[PDB]
Amino acid sequence: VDKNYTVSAKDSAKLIEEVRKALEVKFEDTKAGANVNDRVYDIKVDNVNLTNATQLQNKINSLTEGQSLKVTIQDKGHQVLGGKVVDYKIENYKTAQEIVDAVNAYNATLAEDSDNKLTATIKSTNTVEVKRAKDSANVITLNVGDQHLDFSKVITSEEGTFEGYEKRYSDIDSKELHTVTVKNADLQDISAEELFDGIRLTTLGREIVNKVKNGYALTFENEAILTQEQEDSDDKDKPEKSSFDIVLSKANEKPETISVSSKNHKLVRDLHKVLTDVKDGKELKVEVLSGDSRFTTAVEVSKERFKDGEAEAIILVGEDAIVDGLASAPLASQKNAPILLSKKDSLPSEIEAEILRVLGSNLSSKKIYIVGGESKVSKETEEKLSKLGVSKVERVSGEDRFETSLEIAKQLKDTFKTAFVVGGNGEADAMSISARAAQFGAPIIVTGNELDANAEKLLKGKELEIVGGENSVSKEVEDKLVDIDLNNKVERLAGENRKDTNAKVINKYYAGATKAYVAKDGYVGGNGQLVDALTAAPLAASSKAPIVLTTEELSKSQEEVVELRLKNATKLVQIGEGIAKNAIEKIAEKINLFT
Ligand SMILES: [Cl-]
Repeated sequence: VDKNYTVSAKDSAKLIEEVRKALEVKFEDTKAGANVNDRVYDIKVDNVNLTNATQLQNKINSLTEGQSLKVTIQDKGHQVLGGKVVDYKIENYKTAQEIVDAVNAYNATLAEDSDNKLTATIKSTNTVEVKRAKDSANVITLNVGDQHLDFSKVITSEEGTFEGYEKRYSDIDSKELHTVTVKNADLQDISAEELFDGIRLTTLGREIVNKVKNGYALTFENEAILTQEQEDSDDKDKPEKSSFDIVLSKANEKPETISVSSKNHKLVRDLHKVLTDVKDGKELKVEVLSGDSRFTTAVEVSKERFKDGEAEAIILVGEDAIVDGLASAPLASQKNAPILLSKKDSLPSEIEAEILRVLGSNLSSKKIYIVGGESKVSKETEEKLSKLGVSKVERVSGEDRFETSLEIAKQLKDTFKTAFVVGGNGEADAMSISARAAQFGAPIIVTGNELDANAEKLLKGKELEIVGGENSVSKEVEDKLVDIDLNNKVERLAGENRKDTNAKVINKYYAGATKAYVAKDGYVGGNGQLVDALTAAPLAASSKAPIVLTTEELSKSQEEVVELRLKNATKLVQIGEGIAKNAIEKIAEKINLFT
């Protein structure tokens, strides 16, 4: 057992019996100065000699939150010779000249002057003769490989009276001081990847961000991160892992320390940069707002948009109601309400819980709008909601989507100068204009093959824009729009596919934006995956920022517009999960987001 580490007080059982056993090792025979039965391990607690394992145990238990102590164990040098642990080792002369060297020390370093002075002569490569300088008697021949002798210990055995010399057993030097730090705290040893993938924090990564906002100060320790130059100059003799300790603390609370490392030095340097931002409270360059489902992602957008009790209303749509939802963006932005989601036959607890949080104590003066028919949100969920006590659960709906959009449209203030027209089958093209519309009170009118009379009545006199190709919004509807348009002109934003449409909306409206949001485009798992995009559009509207729609890599058309329009973006916010890291990297690269 040989190493210096840290354990928590709670999991220190193993160290304590480790010490109990080591305290039993004693010297059975000593020749270099120790005492028989002396312990062979020198063990201390904050440099105080350990009386027994139970005092270790009591010191560890008396540690309050955050406090730590160190145990030092050091072998004083021992070995087993013939079944007995000893403090000594037998050393032998290794060359002829070692022998004469010893004689020289005894003569000058010990004796001095002359009387007991000895003399040695090398006689061959591995024998030296030793005798006295005066009488030249008491002659011995030492060979290389013979045990060291003490010339101060003459063996005058009185069987008459003769000479002789005794041996020098030597000390086994102390080995090395190992330290175990014991902390009353929660400790973790994890790879850096578990917390951060290269550009985004992971869900485990955001738990730390959440603890800081919860009064935990973030502090760093044992920082052993190498600069690109220490990695550039492959001078050898360098570690294969970067590391550091993250410490979270709060008053009356038990701290927590998380040790991270990786074979990826850039990952670690990068992660340490994001955590400095989290500790400094400085807005990150890449933030993910998401949960394990469309319902928990919708709550995370709501937490970003509203502090407790700050929402004036609730917009509730069916979980799969993409058209009612994307059309609901200027409505959620206008009524300062989150777009939350319901099952048709129930309200998940996560959403009910976010309703309470954002309406707060004055819910009595606020409203809950349910968009869509009972085919999206049943009559029964509507009555469970009437049990709350909000000013009013008002349903905004019609016989179909076309009709529902005009109803949403009517809940907006008529003081708007812009309106958008999209097809009942164009949700993947349409979603691209939700933030812009939410950002300007512009309704989003959804139409079938021919424009309804009420639709024409709401847009007659205002400036209109079409989003979708002629197969979504017929060229006939277009002709009727140019007719009711103010300047007798209606532009159409329409790419070959939904990523080209998203690129045209971004090219047209977002020059100068200081943020970019990104969400799945519906190409993995179908159009229902556009729900993330629709819960975030009022959020992107509040930031005057666009939503890039992508699941895998950007199209070239998107890559080019981002490069022209979003050079001022100083933040990339990802909504939801399942977006390739490469598209986020591509986006970061084009807008020059880093360093
Ligand atoms: Cl994040």
